Amino acid sequence: FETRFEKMDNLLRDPKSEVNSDCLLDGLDALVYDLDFPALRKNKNIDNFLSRYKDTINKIRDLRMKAEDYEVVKVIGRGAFGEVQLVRHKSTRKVYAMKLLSKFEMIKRSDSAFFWEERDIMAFANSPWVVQLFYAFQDDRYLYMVMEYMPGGDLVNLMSNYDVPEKWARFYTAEVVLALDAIHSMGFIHRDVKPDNMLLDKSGHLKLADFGTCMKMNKEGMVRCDTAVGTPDYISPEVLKSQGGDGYYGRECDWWSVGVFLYEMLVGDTPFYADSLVGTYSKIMNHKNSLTFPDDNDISKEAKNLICAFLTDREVRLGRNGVEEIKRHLFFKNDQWAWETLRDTVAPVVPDLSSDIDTSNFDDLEEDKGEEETFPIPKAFVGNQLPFVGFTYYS
Amino acid sequence: MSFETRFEKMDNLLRDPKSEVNSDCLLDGLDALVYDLDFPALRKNKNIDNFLSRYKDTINKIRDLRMKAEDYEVVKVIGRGAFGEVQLVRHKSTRKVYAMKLLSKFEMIKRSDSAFFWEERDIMAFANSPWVVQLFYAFQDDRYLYMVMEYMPGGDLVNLMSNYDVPEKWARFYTAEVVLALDAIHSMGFIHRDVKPDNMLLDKSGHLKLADFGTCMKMNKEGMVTPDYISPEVLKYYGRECDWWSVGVFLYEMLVGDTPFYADSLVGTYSKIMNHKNSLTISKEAKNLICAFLTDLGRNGVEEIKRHLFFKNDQWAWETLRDTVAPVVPDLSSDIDTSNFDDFPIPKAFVGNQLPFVGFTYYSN
Ligand SMILES: CN(C)[C@H]1CCc2nc(NC(=O)c3cccc([C@H]4CCCN4C(=O)Nc4cccc(C#N)c4)c3)sc2C1
Ligand SMILES: CN(C)[C@H]1CCc2nc(NC(=O)c3cccc([C@H]4CCCN4C(=O)Nc4cccc(C#N)c4)c3)sc2C1
Repeated sequence: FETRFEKMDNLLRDPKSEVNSDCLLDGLDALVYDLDFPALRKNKNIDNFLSRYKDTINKIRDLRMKAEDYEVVKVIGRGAFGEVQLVRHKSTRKVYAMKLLSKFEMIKRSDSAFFWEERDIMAFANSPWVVQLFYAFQDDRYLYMVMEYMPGGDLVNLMSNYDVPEKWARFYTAEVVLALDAIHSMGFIHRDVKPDNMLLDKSGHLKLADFGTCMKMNKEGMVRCDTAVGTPDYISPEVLKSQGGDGYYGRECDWWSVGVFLYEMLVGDTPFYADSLVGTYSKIMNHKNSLTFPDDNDISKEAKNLICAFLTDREVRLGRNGVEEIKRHLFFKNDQWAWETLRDTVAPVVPDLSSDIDTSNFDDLEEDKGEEETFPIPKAFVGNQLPFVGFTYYS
Repeated sequence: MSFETRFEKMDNLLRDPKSEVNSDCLLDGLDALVYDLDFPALRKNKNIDNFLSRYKDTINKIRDLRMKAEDYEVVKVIGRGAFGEVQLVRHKSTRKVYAMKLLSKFEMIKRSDSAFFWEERDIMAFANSPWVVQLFYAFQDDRYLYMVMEYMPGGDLVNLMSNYDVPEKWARFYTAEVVLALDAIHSMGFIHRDVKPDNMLLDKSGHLKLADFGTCMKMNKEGMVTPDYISPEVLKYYGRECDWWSVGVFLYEMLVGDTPFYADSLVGTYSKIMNHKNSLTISKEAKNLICAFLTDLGRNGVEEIKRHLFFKNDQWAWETLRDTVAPVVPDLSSDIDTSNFDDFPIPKAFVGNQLPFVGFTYYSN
């Protein structure tokens, strides 16, 4: 009684806990979803449980956060397992960006663990470099992530809408460096650094948005991965080389992607662009001969040096000896801003916003996903809702 | 509905001890899920393996933290029922003395009885009456259901009737205490259906308290719902009047020594109850009350029972009856005195044997 009890109360209250109040309700909720089928109901035990808990769980479902509580303005983005839509909470009238993740497409493949790091990072980062997660909830079909809306859009949109000069390229590269260092200080390697993940707020300042590929570093700041992760153009040779045996890499791989970002910002095209996706693979592996710069150059000596310093073999890459090695590069030596007060200074592009639901910085995309597949009626207990138990979070 | 009213209502649902979805009941679900899924055949499923790898360790941590059978030192077995036993226990940490009731989950699953304990749990835990044996803690493991209740050192009325030739002065007291005790159960919206001296327990003071509530049933619309105390209407819909029949059966056995329908053959008893007009064979008002309950009294209310000439006495009053001196006050030497007490298969697929027990865990305060 005195020896142990105090610890149990903390485990139920703690937001970082795996067995807190909201996570335990997820278990009861998942159990009802996975058992309520005629074939399964034949079992006296399964029928005994559902007859006692179906009515109260339906009462729970109505009380706790649901997709119905949010009014969808428009679809602003789309990923592999879902879509990002601009939403307004019906009661509070607060504007958010809601990320949906298809439980079907997640179960169909095997990806049912990637969201845990993303959820943890966004919800407990408390950094102006990470897109904040206010609420996380779920139903039988999706995983919902209620995050802060970034009205300035992504860097892909900025690079297509503007001929980015070196003064702007210096700002956005430095912001990415400080943003990645915040992720590194949290003990993570991003593994998917690209302009699609770099989002801008109402002020026009950078924030990292997707953390699905994030992996916790060991005591040596290293990681072991048998399967390569990222995007064909921004992938580093060491991560691209991943296979069962030699898949050993640290935080240096994220700095490669920074150089890939800087090249695309100043040139207009990705450094290892090929018309065939296999052609890109060979170009990255042969960076010693593939990395060229167009004959016409308005871009500085120090810009090409930082690009080439990042775009080298893992061992000779810049940033191997910490972030201070990057911060001290001649390319970042300017007069307009300082490393410690960079986010406090005026951004190059400040979004001209008319309303709280302004989507000018987001390109229109096909709203209809057709007809999404739903799990077939099981003949026995499969428990498709089990890998999602504990996802619900509140702030 | 809505915000923050829906959040407020949710917070109450998690804190409320009477709630089916409170903190302690939700942990039972997660705990049952681990017990029912952790098997090699079931672990083959990627989803079942994903859940177990993520929650097995923390659930083991919770099992150690939460109340368990190991926390109690068993003094001796004081009783035994169909699906378990009642044992006198001492909590290892607090050193507090209780009476612990065990209920075999295997025996409960083997038959079909997996709902009878819910009424008993609800009554004992939320009665807050000096007529009901209080339930302090309710917990469970993969094998049993545990009920940590208050110890009744005076024993049962069966032991009293065998150890004493109960006079009318004593019979008047114990019958009246049963009446007030049953009225408390009725006011809670429950029908006992098995009122017998085996269920009537006495405290350190020597005052009555109802104990076994396995046979209880919650009232429907307004007030509608093993041997020998059974009424003809139950034996073959009825109200609270069936419990009053058993009161008369108790009073007859207290004064005569034998039950009014006692038969050498158990089938003979069944026929005797149905023919109570001819089967029913030392005071005038005592016999008048036995015949009053043994009909087809208590039809309207409890006041008609209270106003009977048999209850008219000089020694006690209905409102202060439990405050007066009891006829038999137990002579107790220690806090663990027992003088008044006479001495599963590995599934090939998801069966979920722990599911009918989810929500049983309770902690008062
Ligand atoms: C292979 N395995 C191991 C896994 C590796 C990690 C991973 N991540 C996935 N992720 C997705 O399925 C997904 C769904 C919707 C949107 C987005 C992004 C990509 C397009 C925009 N976006 C995004 O998150 N935007 C966002 C985020 C935050 C705020 C705002 C705003 N305003 C916008 C991603 S699927 C998957 C498989
Ligand atoms: C057929 N169906 C529908 C169900 C009808 C209701 C029912 N009840 C059962 N009940 C049991 O299995 C059981 C287990 C242990 C003890 C006791 C009692 C019977 C002997 C004493 N006792 C008891 O509860 N004593 C008690 C209680 C409280 C405090 C103290 C003390 N001190 C002592 C009963 S099995 C069952 C089947």
